[PDB]
Amino acid sequence: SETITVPTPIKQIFSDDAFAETIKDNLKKKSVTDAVTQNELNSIDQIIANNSDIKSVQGIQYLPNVTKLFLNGNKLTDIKPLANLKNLGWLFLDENKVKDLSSLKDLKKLKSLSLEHNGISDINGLVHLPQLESLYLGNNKITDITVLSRLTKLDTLSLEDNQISDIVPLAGLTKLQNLYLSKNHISDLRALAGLKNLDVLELFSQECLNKPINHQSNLVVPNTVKNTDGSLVTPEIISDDGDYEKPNVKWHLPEFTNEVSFIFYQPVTIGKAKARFHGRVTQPLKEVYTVSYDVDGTVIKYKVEAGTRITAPKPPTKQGYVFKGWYTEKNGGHEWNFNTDYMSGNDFTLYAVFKAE
Repeated sequence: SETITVPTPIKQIFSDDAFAETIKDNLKKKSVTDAVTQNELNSIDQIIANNSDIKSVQGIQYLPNVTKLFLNGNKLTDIKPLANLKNLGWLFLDENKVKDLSSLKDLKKLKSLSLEHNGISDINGLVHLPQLESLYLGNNKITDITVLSRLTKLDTLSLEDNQISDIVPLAGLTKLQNLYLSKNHISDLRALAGLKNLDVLELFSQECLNKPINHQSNLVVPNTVKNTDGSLVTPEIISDDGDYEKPNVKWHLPEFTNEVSFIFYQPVTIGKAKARFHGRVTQPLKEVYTVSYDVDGTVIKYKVEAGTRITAPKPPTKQGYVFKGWYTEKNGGHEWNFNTDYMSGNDFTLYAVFKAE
């Protein structure tokens, strides 16, 4: 059960020493040894216990009327004791390690939820809280916010300092008024174009990472940074002395380098909200050269990354002759060993050598 029928010492119900002291102070008792009644436990509407070294709230099940719980900055990992607090409307759990959200499933009066700095990546359990009005998820490990398209009553939402690139799930959340998206992986603002009720919008310090491409002396990278109307954002500064020739960023790279980048900056206005959309696009580069195989003057070419293993060709054949291997010159040089001789740091040709039977 989750009710007491006799006066019971606080510390017998609340075994975490810090949380027992919290309840002692809440009920204005002298000591955690003091006995309390269910009537007294029924009177608790709000608990404030931030920065209190609490490891477990076991015992809170006995507080059926609690509507507000402030537990930022503790050592919590499990919220199963909250599962049947059906009147909970405010739940603040910043700076804990609460990742299992299954026990929120039946908290259908919850309107404000805060879970910043909890190491969270999976937020699919929030599908059970479509009535949420304020949601704070800053400083986590989130990439997939698909579930938020169902949280259509949100007017206040923080997702800052995560790893999000796809914000299309926010496109239909027209009640949004305060929206915090700085320090993500956002390069494309089209999803925000229909958010007419914004008053506070933050979009600074995005970090966007392209898939690697091969280095070239005359490198061309498409600009992929898009404003709310789809137009391309002009770069603010380009690495390695490159330049912009819309829609492409271009570089002259005579020597290999394993990365180039550019920074963008765009003042944005969405409804009433003004923001600075800004960040960096990083382009990793692979060092790739070509091995050419020459059989009696006919050549086929393969691209291979420097310092990696080359796969041998099909052995050539020539009637009246025996193939003797691939050599570094047509009439001289030395034989290539594909298991030990990895790809050189430059283009080169190997030549088939034959011997008469």
